This record gives sequence, C-alpha cells and structure tokens, in this order.
Amino acid sequence: SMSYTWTGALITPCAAEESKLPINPLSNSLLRHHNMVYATTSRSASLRQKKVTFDRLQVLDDHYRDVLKEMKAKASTVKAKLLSIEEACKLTPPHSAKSKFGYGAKDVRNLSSRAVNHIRSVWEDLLEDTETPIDTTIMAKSEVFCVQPGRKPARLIVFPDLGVRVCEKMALYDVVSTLPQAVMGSSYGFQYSPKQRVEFLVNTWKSKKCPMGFSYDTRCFDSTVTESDIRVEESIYQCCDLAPEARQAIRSLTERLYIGGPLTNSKGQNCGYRRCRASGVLTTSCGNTLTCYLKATAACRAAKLQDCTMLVYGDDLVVICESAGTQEDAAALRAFTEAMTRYSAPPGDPPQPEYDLELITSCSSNVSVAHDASGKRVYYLTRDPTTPLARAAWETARHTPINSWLGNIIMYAPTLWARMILMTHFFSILLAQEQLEKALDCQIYGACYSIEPLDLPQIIERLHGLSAFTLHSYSPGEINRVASCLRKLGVPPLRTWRHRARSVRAKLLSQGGRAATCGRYLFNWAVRTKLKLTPIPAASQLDLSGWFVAGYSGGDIYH
Ligand SMILES: CCO[P@]1(=O)N=C(C2=C(O)[C@H](C(C)(C)C)N(CCC(C)(C)C)C2=O)Nc2ccc(NS(C)(=O)=O)cc21
Repeated sequence: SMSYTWTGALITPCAAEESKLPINPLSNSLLRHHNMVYATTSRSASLRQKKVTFDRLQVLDDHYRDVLKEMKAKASTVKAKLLSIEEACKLTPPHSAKSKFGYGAKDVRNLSSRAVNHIRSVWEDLLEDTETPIDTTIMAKSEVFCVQPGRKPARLIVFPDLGVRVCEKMALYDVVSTLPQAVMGSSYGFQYSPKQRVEFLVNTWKSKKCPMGFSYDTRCFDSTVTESDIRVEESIYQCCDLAPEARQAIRSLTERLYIGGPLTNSKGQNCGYRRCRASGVLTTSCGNTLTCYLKATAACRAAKLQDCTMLVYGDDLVVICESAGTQEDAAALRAFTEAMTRYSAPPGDPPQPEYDLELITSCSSNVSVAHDASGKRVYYLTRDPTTPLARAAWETARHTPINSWLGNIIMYAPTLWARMILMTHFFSILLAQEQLEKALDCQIYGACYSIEPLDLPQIIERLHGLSAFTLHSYSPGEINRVASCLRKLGVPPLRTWRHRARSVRAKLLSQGGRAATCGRYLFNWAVRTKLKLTPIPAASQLDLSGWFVAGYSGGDIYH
C-alpha cells in the first residue's frame, strides 16, 4: 500500500507566504548574512509530496509479536479517564485553526454555545458511525532554515477540523499522557527534563562494561507507518480501562481518522488519500513513540544486541548497549537495520556504531561537558546552533505564533550559545521595548506554553539546576562549532556578545525586582567579579506539573 495517492490538485496556501529574511536593524544586529536565511513555502510542496509517497514493505515475525504482547501486558495496568467538554476546550490553543463550521478556538475556549453544540454533535457522530472517513486538510508548513553548502522543501501537515480535535482530547488526552510511560518505562523520552535526560544518558552509558551506541534515523517516519501499525497502536490503547464512549470514540477515530482518509487543500479541493500517519492528530507523538519502540525492541532481539537501553522520542531513537567488539558491533547494527527494514522502517543514512557518548545525537542534540564554579564536570545537552540562530533572526524581524527562541533558551539554557547570544539579544530587545513582562508562546515537547521572560531564572533552575548559570570552560569542539557557525551566518563573534551582555545586565540590575534577578543569574557569566548565586525561592514554588509528562507534537495542546 501507498503511503499517499494524489489527484493532481495543488497543496495551496491560505495567505501570502514570506520566504526571504527581511533587512531589519534588529535582526541585522544578530545575523548579517540575511540571504542565507529562508522560509519554506507551498511552492516546494510537490518536491515533498514526491519524497513522502512510496509503497511500504512490512513482514512481522515472532520477535515483533512477542514484544507487542509485553507492551500490551503493561498497557493493561492503565485506567484512562474521559475528559469533559470543558477540560478539552481549555486544552485548545487560543490561535488554533478555526472550524469550517462557524466558530474558532476563542469560541471553543469561551465554551460558546455554537462551539459546544458542534463538538457534541461530532462526539455523537463518533459514537454512531464507525466507518465513514473523516476529512483532513493538507498544508505546507512554513519553517526557517539556513541554506546548505541548496534548500529543504516544505514539510506537509495533515489535520482534522477543530471539532474533531476537541473530541480526540476527550477520548485520548489521558491515554496519550499516561500510557507511553506505563508501557516503555525509562525508555520514554518525554518524561525527562533536560537535566533528567542528560543524567539518564550518562548513567546508561557508564552502566555498560564497554558501551556502544547509535542513533537510528528512519526515512520519512510518518509515511512508513502502515495501517497495520495504526491498528496495533489501537490494540495497545484498548488494553486501558476505558469509559464505554471512550472505547467507541477510539475505535471510530482509529478507522475514520488515524488509519487514513481523504486530503483536502485550503481551497476545498480533493487533493488525495492518506494511508499512513497524519502529523496533525493527538496520537501522532504517542503512536510514533510506541511504533518506533516496538519495532526497535524487536529488531534489537533479531540483531542479538546485548543489554540494550533505548531512548525514544517519537520517531527519534537512540540505543546504548554492550559492545561485542568492533566487527561484531558493525555486523549487529547492520542486522538491526535489516530487521527494522522488514518492519517498514528503513534508515535514511545507515546507522553508525559510536564508542564515545558525545558523538551520539538524540533529537539533533549531543551531550557535552563544561565545568561549574567549583571546577566540577557538568554534562549538558547542546546542538549545532545554526537553525536556532536563523530562526531567532526571523522571529526578531517577524511576529511569529511560536517563538522558537524562547524554547531554545529554556531547553538549551546551559549552552554557551543560548547564554551568550540568545539571552543577550532577546533581553536587549525586550528591555528597549519595555516588554519584559509580556507573556510569550513557545512549544516544549510539542505543547504550547505561555511564559513571561522574567520567570526564566526559576524555570532554568528547575530544568537544569543552578550550574546552568555558572558553567565555564566549555569543550574546544563545542566552542569551535559555535564560532564557525557565527562566521558562516555573519553573527558577531562571542567577544561582542560579552560586551553587549554587560550592558544588558547593568540595565536589568538597575530595574530591581524580577528584572534584577534576570541580570544576576542569566548574565553572571558576563562579569569577572561574580555574584554568589543561591537557590531562587520562586523556583521550588513553580508549578511545572504537566511540563515533562508526554509529547504532543501535532496534537493541538496548550497549557
Ligand atoms: C517536533 C517538535 O515537537 P517535539 O515534541 N519537541 C521536541 C523538543 C523540544 O521541545 C526541545 C526544543 C529545543 C525544540 C524546544 N528539543 C530539545 C530537547 C533537549 C534539550 C532535551 C534535547 C526537543 O527535542 N522533540 C521532538 C522529537 C521528536 C518528535 N517526534 S514526533 C513528530 O514523532 O512526535 C517530536 C518532538
């Protein structure tokens, strides 16, 4: 079966599409090579349509079936609740795509009678009709990148109407929030804050006599997900204790939405048919994580990899195991790839065995080492800053729904690039515009959060510990990756950022209050006569319940 079939109608935009970085003094202070930065548009959609459209080979074996039974035995411990209409409505992002049936996200959030009435009729239709395919919209996603030494085509998103999305929450929010950890335990990546993630990786690595690890990159994961995969996923959901309406909603959503369905473009034209995972549904993250875990765990057994520990974030997979020696690891890994290939999940680039933890990439990130105020080694996660910086420049010049920069500051807070460049740049702008107090939207593990920049110190402390504000003596490799990135993009060198930060820090300290705390903690690296930093009282008091429970990419979730 084909992942997609197409009619010939175009994937169309619903408004003008910007593709060039504007020439703006605020973005230009950060990044001068503006022609290197682009945004994708619907104009490249057909290139992506070609990449994501292919026949799927799938042969299931005893290892797969054994693993699946083990996962279902754990799912059987779960009791999931049906969410009320009110709770589902309050999970809807304020700017979520309006319904085609005369109401939008604001109305959903306000519980207006039209929205509520339409959501109830959608729920009742899920209970009564177990087969009719549910409509979806296909759109090209606009994302910002740096040009390569050419251009990435737009990614495609597929999502159902607002009424359906609210019903998905009712039936499945509790399931997708609870079941993955119940099934996958320590392997489930969305449960970990950044410090907890680094500790898991480092401890797993140090728990092996002679560790070997690898990442495994599936080509076009969503498109490799077969109808069988999606029914297997439902078989796992169905092991939960479920309200009978939830049980029917899940069965109906699985047949009418998740397995596939018709695609309509923005103009209302029939565009094609999907027989693979939709990116824009509540179960995308959970389903992808279960599927990846199932396939990878069974393939580890087929390959005879010894004492495997996996970390899974949707389609993103890392495996750390005991080395059997260079040649035998190389052979085992190739056997792993062939087993995954049989399960429909062939690799983009063949996986490579790695004998150094810092050379393994999970979620484009690697572990690196710096030192705290006392000289003690601290492990932290980092990445190549090229895409974060390109995106930060875009978001400086253009008001954007989700601020990637804020997510990058929060999650990569210990890195030299987030600290020296992103904090300096964005605090400088917020100070000048007197917007330090204005709540901004970002996305953390797929969910949308509204965050005030002035709360950053206590958010960073909780997620990373106080060492985040004292790291120094970064590794030569990391320094040289940042420095070469800055040269490439026309970003001023680190010495310039140090000068700018000292100025920002003084203005913050002069303001007192929460702004002075930002100066003291976020910019202590900028001064030689350091302030002695103690736990922020507000940190222990922060409600970070629901931060690192699950992933919700594509799932239209707001907290
Ligand atoms: C696509 C973005 O949504 P996700 O839930 N979010 C992340 C994720 C983060 O939120 C952050 C952020 C920097 C983008 C803010 N980031 C870095 C986290 C780390 C510092 C602990 C390594 C992520 O990987 N990482 C993700 C990784 C894989 C998937 N796979 S999927 C589409 O099958 O659900 C999804 C996600």
